[PDB]
Amino acid sequence: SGFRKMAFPSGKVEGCMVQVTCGTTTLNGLWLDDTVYCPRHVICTAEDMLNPNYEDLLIRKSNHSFLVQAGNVQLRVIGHSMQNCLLRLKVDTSNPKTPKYKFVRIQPGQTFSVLACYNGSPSGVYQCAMRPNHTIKGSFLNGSCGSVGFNIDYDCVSFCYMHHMELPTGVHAGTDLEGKFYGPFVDRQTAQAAGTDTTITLNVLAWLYAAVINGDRWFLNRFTTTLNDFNLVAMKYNYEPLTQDHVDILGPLSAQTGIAVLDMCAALKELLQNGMNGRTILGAAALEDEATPFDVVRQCSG
Amino acid sequence: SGFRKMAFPSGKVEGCMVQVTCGTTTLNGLWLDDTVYCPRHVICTAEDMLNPNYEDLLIRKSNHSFLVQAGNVQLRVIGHSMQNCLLRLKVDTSNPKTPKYKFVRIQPGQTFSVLACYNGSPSGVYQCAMRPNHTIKGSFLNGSCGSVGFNIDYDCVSFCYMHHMELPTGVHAGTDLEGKFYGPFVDRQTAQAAGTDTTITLNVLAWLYAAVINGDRWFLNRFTTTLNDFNLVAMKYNYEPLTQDHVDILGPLSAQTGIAVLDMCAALKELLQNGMNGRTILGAAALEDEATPFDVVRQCSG
Repeated sequence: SGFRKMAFPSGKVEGCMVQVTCGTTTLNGLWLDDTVYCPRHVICTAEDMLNPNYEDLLIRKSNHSFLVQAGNVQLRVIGHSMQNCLLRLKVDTSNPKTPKYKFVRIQPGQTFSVLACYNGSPSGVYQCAMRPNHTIKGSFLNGSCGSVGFNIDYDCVSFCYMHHMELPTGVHAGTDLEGKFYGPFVDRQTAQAAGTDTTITLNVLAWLYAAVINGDRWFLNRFTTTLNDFNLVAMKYNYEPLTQDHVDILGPLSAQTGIAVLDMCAALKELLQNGMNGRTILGAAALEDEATPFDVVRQCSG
Repeated sequence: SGFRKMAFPSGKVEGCMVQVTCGTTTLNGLWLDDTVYCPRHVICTAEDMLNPNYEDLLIRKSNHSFLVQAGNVQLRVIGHSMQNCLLRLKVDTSNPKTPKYKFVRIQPGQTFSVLACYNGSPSGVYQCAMRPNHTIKGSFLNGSCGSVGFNIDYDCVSFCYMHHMELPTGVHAGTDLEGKFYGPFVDRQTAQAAGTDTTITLNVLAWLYAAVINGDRWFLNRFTTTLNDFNLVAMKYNYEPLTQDHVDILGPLSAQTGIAVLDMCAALKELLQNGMNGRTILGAAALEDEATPFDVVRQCSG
């Protein structure tokens, strides 16, 4: 078979995307039960962003100042409040399509699926990784704010991201579903910049294991390396250090291929020093680090 | 903003995935109205594949020999037939979730979204391109047969692919939604092999235009080239020739960037001859050819 960075089926989530208009500002909201979540900067305007005070700005609003639409239909907001960077709007209608869900704060290195919306209307789904610097390399045009990232385990939607801002770098930033920012970032149009983006080492190995499982194994070697000697190389190449813990995770994949994680590290070390020299791995002129061990295992067995 | 190869929201299609069991063989079926479509090899068994005769094999079956389930529920098949490589099973229940749809035969170079299923249950969505050799580089494990590829224009699902086989290469093959194979391929476990896989030239330019729109423009140059001189290079590098027609398509993108398609070709020619020399385009150590002009435009404006 093969390996493609896939996203979870977006159906369950499409049924929760609504639209939230406030003054001259429109974006996307997440409708679960009778609460509609969304970025709090929906109450701001252009020069508001220069330096918003959300306490002042919000005190000057009422339920009636938020127009929300589910499809063409109108929902009536009957309460508002602020949670960190999110607005929580109570509404009369509970959502019939509300799925078994929960809010989780994802960790850096971990991946999730993004459902890009515009005006409460889903545009497309793609998968991505929460970088070590806390940015996602996504695709978000204007109006995409309030779009959510998630994962589906069984029948249960774990929401983990809502979009807010685009950084000067052209890379993105947002919050968990409690309005807490991933990263140092704030919701102001100011000077903030992304930290340095290190390669997710553990993810690059998972993907190598994926390649081996798919016959692409030209990169292997007889050598091995101690955990230390490896990190000493990794760090030169802007790679995340490797812990005996990351190594443990890579267990089942080592067992499935009879390749020792420390042998695989040696493989990686050679690729890092000698370069990839034209050849391709799973069809890439470069090492993929947005696929996690869990991702690879659910896609690579018999 | 950015650029990510996205897939269409899979919701409308998830509501059509059912399961089709026949003897010791289970796979996925596409339920629209009261017809359930699926690969005809559902009636085969192991050594049947060595050299099936679907006329014989099917004559020995009846409606009662096909168990189909929508979720946990059971549908009752009340008619069967064969269309090229597809089985069409009439059933009592029309599908409540049936969307505005249609069947289209996609052209090579064009892209579509795949919804990977197993046992009538959607596993994940990803986008991919129909290669010039008529294979898709997908991710399909055993049980994924009958999974569909599609595109959504407005509110209308255009189905264009159903999965059947995995080639020795580890690359895949299937049919349009009339059971006609894309490519020379047949549904027999035999020696068939994929032709040579040329790079979708038009798609590689669209993506360069995408990169320019995203500030990644280090690859441009003052030079230009005649359509001819370009193809003469392209062909050396296993690239699809370029027609004045492909060029016309690239119009709006040339107009949006003030970069002439023939100038962009010159850019590409240098990349093809001089190599990419370490640097990355839109974050790739290699040229992406599974994003079409249409794909790029819907994701790259203001």
